[PDB]
Amino acid sequence: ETADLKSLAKRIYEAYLKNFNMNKVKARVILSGPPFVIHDMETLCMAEKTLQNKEAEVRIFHCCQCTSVETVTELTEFAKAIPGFANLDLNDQVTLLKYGVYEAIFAMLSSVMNKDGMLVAYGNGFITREFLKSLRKPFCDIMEPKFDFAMKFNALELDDSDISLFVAAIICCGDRPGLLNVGHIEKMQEGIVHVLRLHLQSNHPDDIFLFPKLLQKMADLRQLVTEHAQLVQIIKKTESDAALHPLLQEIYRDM
Ligand SMILES: COc1ccc(N2C(=O)[C@@H](Cc3cccc(OCCc4nc(-c5ccccc5)oc4C)c3)[C@H]2C(=O)O)cc1
Repeated sequence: ETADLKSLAKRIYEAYLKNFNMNKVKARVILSGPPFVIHDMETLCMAEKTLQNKEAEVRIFHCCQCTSVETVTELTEFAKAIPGFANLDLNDQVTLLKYGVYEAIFAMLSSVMNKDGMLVAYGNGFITREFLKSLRKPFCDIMEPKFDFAMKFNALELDDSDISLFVAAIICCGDRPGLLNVGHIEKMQEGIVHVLRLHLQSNHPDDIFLFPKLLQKMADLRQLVTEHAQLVQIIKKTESDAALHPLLQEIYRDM
């Protein structure tokens, strides 16, 4: 009710600090304050050697899967630390994760993105937005909409404490399909959402409607992920050399 709100937020923020190697503050330091730039095929090959016979498109997106698999592993550890998450039924734990991970992945991805490109290889590399756009279809259509989301998400000027509470709220959506105990999850989300609002009002006193603007972003992420999943399916089925990591196969499966 105030001490309990500090306690909920503390545990979430700390689980974020603990579990995510890359975060907004670290990313903004590196994108400022120097990362190897990938802006063409020569620089790509240079980075691959330092940071297969397959197409350039195939290699880039093979490496992405390694990054996303690490993030899904990190988000899982973060979820287990959200107060209440671990007392959930087991079917609900994996359901919340299956549906929540990519929404949370793309919200957090924004921290490493600017209008010109994004960090790769733990912030040791920077891959250009224009190089990504120069890939042949459908590979050039993968990242562009995430840059588009990210430019608008980054304009909200969130920091890591905001983001941590946001991500916990994404993970605890009571409206995931197949959920068995929606009432307990919904009680979890309400506290997170309530402390997020209060945190946003004190942290950002000049952005009146930051709370609702950020909630609109959940709907945008949900849309961004449904579209990404469709595109992953399409590439998987049309583009032979596009294997999918076995952890990702099951996430995408019943989406
Ligand atoms: C079967 O077909 C496909 C097609 C596409 C994908 N995926 C995505 O797209 C990934 C989405 C994703 C998730 C997390 C980080 C990402 O971006 C991290 C930046 C980044 N790092 C590199 C990179 C370059 C050179 C060398 C090292 C890293 O490139 C990029 C764009 C991207 C992955 C996914 O859906 O999990 C999966 C299967």
